[PDB]
Amino acid sequence: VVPPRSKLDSILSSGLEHNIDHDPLEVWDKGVFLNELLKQGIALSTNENGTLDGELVADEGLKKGSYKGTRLALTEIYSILEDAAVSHFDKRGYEPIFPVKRELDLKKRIYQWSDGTDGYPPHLKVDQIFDMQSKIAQAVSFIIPKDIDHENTPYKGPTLADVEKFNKAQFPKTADIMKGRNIGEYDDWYSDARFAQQHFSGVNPSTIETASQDKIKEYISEAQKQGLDKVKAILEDGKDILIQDYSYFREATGATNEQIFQNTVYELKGTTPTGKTTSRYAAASVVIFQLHEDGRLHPLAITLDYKGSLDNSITIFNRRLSPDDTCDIAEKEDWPWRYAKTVAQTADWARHEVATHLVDTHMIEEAIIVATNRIIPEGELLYEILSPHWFRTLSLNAAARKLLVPGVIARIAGFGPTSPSLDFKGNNAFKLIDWSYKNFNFQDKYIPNDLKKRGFDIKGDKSGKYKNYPYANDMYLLWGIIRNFVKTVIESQYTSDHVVQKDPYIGGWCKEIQTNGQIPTFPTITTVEQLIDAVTMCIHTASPQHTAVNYLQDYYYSFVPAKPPALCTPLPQDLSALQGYTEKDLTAALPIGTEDMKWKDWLLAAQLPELLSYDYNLITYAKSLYNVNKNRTITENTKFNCKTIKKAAADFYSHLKSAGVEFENYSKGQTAGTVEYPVLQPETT
Amino acid sequence: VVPPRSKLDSILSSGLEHNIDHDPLEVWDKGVFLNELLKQGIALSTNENGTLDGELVADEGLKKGSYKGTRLALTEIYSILEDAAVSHFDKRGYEPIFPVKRELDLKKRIYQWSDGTDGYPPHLKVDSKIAQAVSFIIPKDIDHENTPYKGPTLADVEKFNKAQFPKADIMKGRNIGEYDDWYSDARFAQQHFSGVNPSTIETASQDKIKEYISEAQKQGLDKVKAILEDGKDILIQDYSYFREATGATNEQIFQNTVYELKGTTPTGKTTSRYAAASVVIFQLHEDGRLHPLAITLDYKGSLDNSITIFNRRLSPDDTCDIAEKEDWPWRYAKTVAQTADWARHEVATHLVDTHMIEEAIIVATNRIIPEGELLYEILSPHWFRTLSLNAAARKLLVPGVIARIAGFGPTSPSLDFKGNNAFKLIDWSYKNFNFQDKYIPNDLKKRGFDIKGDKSGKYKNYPYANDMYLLWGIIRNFVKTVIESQYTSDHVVQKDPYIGGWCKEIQTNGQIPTFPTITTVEQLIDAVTMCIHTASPQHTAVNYLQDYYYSFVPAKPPALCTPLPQDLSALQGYTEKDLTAALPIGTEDMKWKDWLLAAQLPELLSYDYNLITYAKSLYNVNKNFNCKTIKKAAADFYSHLKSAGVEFENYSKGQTAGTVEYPVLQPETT
Ligand SMILES: [Fe+2]
Ligand SMILES: [Fe+2]
Repeated sequence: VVPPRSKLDSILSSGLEHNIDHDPLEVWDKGVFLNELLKQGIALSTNENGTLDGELVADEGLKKGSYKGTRLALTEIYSILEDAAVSHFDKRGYEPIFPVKRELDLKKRIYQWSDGTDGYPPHLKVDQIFDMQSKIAQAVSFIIPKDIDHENTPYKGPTLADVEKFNKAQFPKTADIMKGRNIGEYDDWYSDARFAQQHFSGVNPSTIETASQDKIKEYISEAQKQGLDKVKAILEDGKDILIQDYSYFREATGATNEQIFQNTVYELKGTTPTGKTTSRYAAASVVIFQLHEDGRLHPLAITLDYKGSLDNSITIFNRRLSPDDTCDIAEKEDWPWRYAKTVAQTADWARHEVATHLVDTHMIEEAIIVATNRIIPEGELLYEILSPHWFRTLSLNAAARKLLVPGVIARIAGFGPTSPSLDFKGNNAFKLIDWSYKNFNFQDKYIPNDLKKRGFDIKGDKSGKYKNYPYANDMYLLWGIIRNFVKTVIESQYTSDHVVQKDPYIGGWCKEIQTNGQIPTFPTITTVEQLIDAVTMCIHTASPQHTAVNYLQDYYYSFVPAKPPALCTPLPQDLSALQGYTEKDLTAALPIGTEDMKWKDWLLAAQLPELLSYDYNLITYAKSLYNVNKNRTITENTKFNCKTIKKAAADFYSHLKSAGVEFENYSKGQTAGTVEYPVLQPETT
Repeated sequence: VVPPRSKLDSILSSGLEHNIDHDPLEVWDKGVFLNELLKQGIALSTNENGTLDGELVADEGLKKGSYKGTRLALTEIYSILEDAAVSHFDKRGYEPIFPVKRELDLKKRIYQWSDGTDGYPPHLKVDSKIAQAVSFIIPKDIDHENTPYKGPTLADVEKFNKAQFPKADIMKGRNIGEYDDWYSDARFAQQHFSGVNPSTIETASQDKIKEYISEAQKQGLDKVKAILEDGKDILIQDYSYFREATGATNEQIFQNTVYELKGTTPTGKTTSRYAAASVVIFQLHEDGRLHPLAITLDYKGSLDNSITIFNRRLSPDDTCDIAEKEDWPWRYAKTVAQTADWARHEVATHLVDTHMIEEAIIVATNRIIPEGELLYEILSPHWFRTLSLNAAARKLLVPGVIARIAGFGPTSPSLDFKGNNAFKLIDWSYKNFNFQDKYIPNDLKKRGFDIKGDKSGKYKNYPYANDMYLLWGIIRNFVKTVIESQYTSDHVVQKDPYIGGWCKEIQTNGQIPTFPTITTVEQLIDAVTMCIHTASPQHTAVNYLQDYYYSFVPAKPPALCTPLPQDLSALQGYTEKDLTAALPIGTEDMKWKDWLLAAQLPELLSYDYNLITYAKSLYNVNKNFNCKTIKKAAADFYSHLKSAGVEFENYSKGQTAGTVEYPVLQPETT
């Protein structure tokens, strides 16, 4: 044997065999991170008596850092803030960690309504770090250095081919797989096909709708003005013309048809503006599509920024009038049209992250959670069936309110008017949240109601023209299966409309949600059918809908050029300027290169999806419900038969597994080359 | 095309395609679990004020359940308790979640010393019924069908054990029962070198060898007497100290009388478990194979007053017309020795030597060294959320699990924690820990192992020792580079405002007088190396394969379910049925509970925590004392760790063929 002392001497005395620079950081050692935040004064300061003095120790943020180090630092500080929220929510009795018996009367005192003066729709009143009265956003701004190393970054470029090459080289390996890649895996990520497909199977699949006759007539007139006879004939024919309408952004912000969307970002030295500014731009875009009989959604027209009418706007029409159409200009080299698609993507980033995700799943659900906790006692069937879908939701939403919206979304959006905003009330991101919350319709977003209102005959169509809409096909199935389970459970106790109407809690529950919760579209439940649909909607909102709009966040956003949050240059002044656009015009509009603080925009655009990500599923739920109701004797509860709950859970489990097979078929049944849709695989939701 | 409405109608209207009973529960939906605990009154009760009234809602625990459902419920409630501890430790400022600047004077007020009236060595003063909550999750009775303890034979539990295996990564989800010859002399002895307690075996003193020479003379075993007289590499695992540790006389037996409770009230029904202050004598052969020669079941002052059995097999290669499998007296002896190692491992090697020793140093560090200091910055990352987990362990693991399945008693539950022999064993182990003697180089030398310089290959089956010599040397090198960046001479140490008080705080309030009076750079480096060793690789070494070595209970049970044999004569008559009665096998004598808790303990002690992640993190912050030196130290440490990782593999593969793997220190394991 060569003895241990010789193996030790040989390792210490020889040159290094392993170069640490060739081994990128994947995880922060949590203890080293906490020490470094403290060393850099990115920490709460205290008086001698051990209380917080409301300040941070540091006057200014980090001088210097790396892309990878900052990205990981942002995830780490967010996950720390989420841990702090859980701890505070435990301390305050909002979400106890160890189970505690609380009479309803105690819960009415614990769970209060916020008053709206924080700029948010009504949520849990939050009264350690959560003990003060928006400085937590200053701590995050300090983690983003003044400047970073631009070498071997995803934004460096300086060309699109350069960022594409870098993007591909970062993929691991040789549903699980899809998560750790992005749409840039496709060389034709920019294509009409993959652009339009996102409106059916991307992170925002539930807002595309049938174009009204009024809208089609606007686009008929605009095509007449541009002398485009072919596209005018397609619209006049009017065969399955669809719209993604983002024109409401102006109504939502109180912006006039003369005002442009601009975010003027002020560089800060601590709290003090340096005078250096960065401008980002948004657009209330409109996309017109045609759904072909073969199932392929084709984009026909994009209005960059809809300003009251098409007469007062810039509308470009696709050179290609069907999916297979050709012309002497390749899709890759059609820069005016690629610019238009990129603008429409910025619009969908806003609608997705603010409305479809934050409002429609988190803030709507929080009102219902608070209302439920205040009105329905913990012993009740209604509480037992809803509450498991709400585990640690209130604490995560508190973290999101303090950091995500003001610190990230308000920064990379192009609505402004300024970042940081001195007040919430001038800030267009907050107005968009307010408007989206006020204009959410709880019953219209019941899956069967939603699909019909948006003009999709998913129920009965046998043409196969919805084969590229797996969100809709999967959701029709999944809703029906969740409703079946809710039906079996609810009817165990609620044997007639009379039992609903005489219920001590349901009446007050609906009123609490409608008034204090400010969801007047929540039903006044007087029937078993209404009770089933409301409960189905709550479970849908909490689990599969949230999964659908969140699971592939990283896939669709992390390669920023495919779906940027905002434009880095002004819109073209008129249609003439747009038609002259080249590769350089689209590149300048994207956060590519080492100028104009664009590294920060790329970092935060790629980071947001990560912050919203990193057995929380219906199968685990079903097995768990089955298990406790196998263990229950029949005497225990008298309002419902727990053997029926056991039966419902067994049924639900099997129905979910069966549906999982169909979700696969609907994904594989898409037209050749279409991106996979594995987001609802039952042990995913 | 067949539309969605038809696929929905077809799934709802058809018989179920999937039977949920054929899909075992692996994860609790956390919300359903919390609701069910609340429904069963397994929850804290409150006054109108919203305050805790100190009681649980439920007066009695669950009536009925399954082995698998209870096991999963125990892990789930423990992980909840750990979350609650983190939340409390955040609330009280003990371990803030969000970073906060605290002046030293504030920290002296936050971090106080416990006074020992809780029965524990000195620890953090925190500011019970939480133990009653866990006892309620264990039902009064369970379903015995398709359980690992049912048996009723050893072959039956062996068959069940093997069938439950799934599919370093692999080793985790299996156990020593994967080997048909788990009971063998080879795999028994090997655990003293590469099991969960590899750091207590030692060179046998001349006095001890002379006792065993005399006992072999009494039994007329000429061959074994000649081997001992020759005295070539005779090693000892000595557990005789259990009597000194508990104040037990040589006339008293170790017994745990377990009282059946209806809520809190004894029914009068009891179950007995038995422990033994065993001694194992081994010979290390030149080829590296550790061979067990003799086991004293329970050492009671002398061998004259004890029961000592000597192996029929005098070398590893020996064959007797009685196969190892059918040598029930010897298999019984090995099983008794295993109970002794369970206690020494879980109490001393794990709980005291890594957690409680470390906690004193953490408290002392927080009270004396300000957060700005290099000493605080180098130590504190290795202590992330340790204080909260230790509090959970003090409230639940020791009184509720370890004191229940151990055979020391005198009774479970104990009204008086100071009168409980498990707590006396903790106290004794803490008082007799030698901080400087457990420096790896000091430890190997004191226990009589020439790991440093040996070229015979006789330590090829001691990968813990070989790996640790390397790893200690590498950690020390990193600590050296970092410490010397500020501590440029002994003078800078001696003039340090904090180090003097730090040492005194640990020695007095911390009750670790073996902690050095640090007046030199070399002493400072070794102390800091020891803290990092204790926090990371030593802890990993004694904890990582806990499940592998304990979860198949017959291979290493926590206690005996029957009394020891009366005398050597009785022991030599033992059969398969005698060993089986001693193990928690079958549906009688509450043995299902012992198996459940024995297999559960390792799991509860398991719920990128490594030196590679640490090194890369330190390197990265020091890309932006001379902090370029810290960057250099971290780069060096990273590379040295990777290089060592290759050697750890070689030392594992270099073991005599068929020896169990040792992947416990693979640098992204630590
Ligand atoms: Fe979310
Ligand atoms: Fe441990």
